[PDB]
Amino acid sequence: GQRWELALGRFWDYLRWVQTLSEQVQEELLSSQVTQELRALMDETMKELKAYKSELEEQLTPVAEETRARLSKELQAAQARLGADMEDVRGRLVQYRGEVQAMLGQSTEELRVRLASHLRKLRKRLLRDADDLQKRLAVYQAG
Repeated sequence: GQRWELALGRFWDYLRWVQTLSEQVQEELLSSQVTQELRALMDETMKELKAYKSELEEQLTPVAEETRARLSKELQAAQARLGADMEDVRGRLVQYRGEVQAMLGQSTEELRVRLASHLRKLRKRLLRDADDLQKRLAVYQAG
């Protein structure tokens, strides 16, 4: 795919691993390596998305006036939603790290069940927003 799509793919591959919540994952969650890596992957995705939009604007089918401006604002909101979704994933993992750090040596199993259910829902949101964003970019040129 496009560069931003590959960047998002690396975010997906890393989050899929995190969602396994193995002991290897736990180690990287509690050390904050997971949230630092997700931040890096998110920032690269957004950077590539912004640059891709800028390059698409070099080959536009001249459409009307109002249509171009409206479509560019719709695309900017779709990008913003993608970024906020990725930040919501990272923030939920930050919350989990703080909860584990408060609970001495006690069992995290219930925390992990709850985290997994919530991550499944955050992924569903990120994924529908990404598919929507791809569709808007795909029609953006011809307008």
